[PDB]
Amino acid sequence: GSHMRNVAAEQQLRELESTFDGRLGFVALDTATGARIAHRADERFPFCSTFKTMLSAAVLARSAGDAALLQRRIPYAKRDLVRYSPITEKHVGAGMTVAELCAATLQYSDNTAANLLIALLGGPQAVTAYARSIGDATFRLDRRETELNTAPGDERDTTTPAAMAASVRRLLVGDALGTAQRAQLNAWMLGNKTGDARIRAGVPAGWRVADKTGTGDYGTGNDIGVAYPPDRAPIVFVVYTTMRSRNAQARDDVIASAARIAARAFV
Repeated sequence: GSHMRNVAAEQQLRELESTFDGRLGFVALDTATGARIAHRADERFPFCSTFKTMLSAAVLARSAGDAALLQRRIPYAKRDLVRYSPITEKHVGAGMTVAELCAATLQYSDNTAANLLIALLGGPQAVTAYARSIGDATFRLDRRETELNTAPGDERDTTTPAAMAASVRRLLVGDALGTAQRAQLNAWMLGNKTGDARIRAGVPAGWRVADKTGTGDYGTGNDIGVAYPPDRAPIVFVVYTTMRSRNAQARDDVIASAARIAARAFV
């Protein structure tokens, strides 16, 4: 890639933002060189379900020091379910293992799974403390599902594109987790089912993508992750978007277009 391509990409992100009534927060990192393409990198955005990556990392970190944490089965009843639990609703009673809950929350964005894992760790303060432990002093999880998602300069349940990009890089590509835990987190996110129209839609079909989406009111549309091209270094993608109108729908097309801008600039 080149400096001039990265500068041009940043201009294209400004132009993309001008096409809708909202804000675009974006960071892409080419791990070959540390080159960054950024837009509103240090502004806060509501993270919505993208926090589930940090949550699952925190669980994996706990598992490194515990016997068989990932195999613990956590029982719950139908009356413990919160809104949007497509996987956990199928296993009420005996429940699901911690590993299965991580998979459910990452791949389907399952909210009961998230809340079960938040409780396991000791609450939202524990997830935030985990973030601090990996060098992220920007991320703040204040609430649980589904309150954190009702999304405005309310700094609760926000992070910045830059903070989240550094965290995603350290977790999925770097050494924030042990070698084996990194492989597991990647494996789960590479199987995400909710992101086909977002980062995945903006990069070549021949790239592997590990991603986690977030969606909320004010047309909040997010996607974070790493793309793995076949014969080059991984590229980190962090996309946050939110709109001025509370009624607005999220914009998959915008998210895909932002990822495409960086993909073309780095390839």
